[PDB]
Amino acid sequence: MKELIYIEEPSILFAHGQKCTDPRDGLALFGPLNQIYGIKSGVVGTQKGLQ
Amino acid sequence: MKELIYIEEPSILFAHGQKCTDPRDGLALFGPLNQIYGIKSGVVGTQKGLQ
Repeated sequence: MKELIYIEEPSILFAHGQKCTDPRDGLALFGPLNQIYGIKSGVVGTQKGLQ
Repeated sequence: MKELIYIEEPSILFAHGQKCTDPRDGLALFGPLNQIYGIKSGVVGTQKGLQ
């Protein structure tokens, strides 16, 4: 009669040195660890794809 | 005896469509045409270069 072994969910870090588990929830609450200044995007394709 | 003509200093465009003759003054009054989001600076050098 073997017994299964459970391991607790790992803790990942987030902004301001705080730890959460869900990435979406931690991002929506705290956000990324490193904050970029902002990036400009580029698109190649048809006018319909652009709009 | 012959005359010599003068050309006025041209005006370079700036923010909001305004223009000025001096680039530094036009920047200080209006600013650049395209406002970037900022850039991450990269430095290669000594720690004395760092400070």
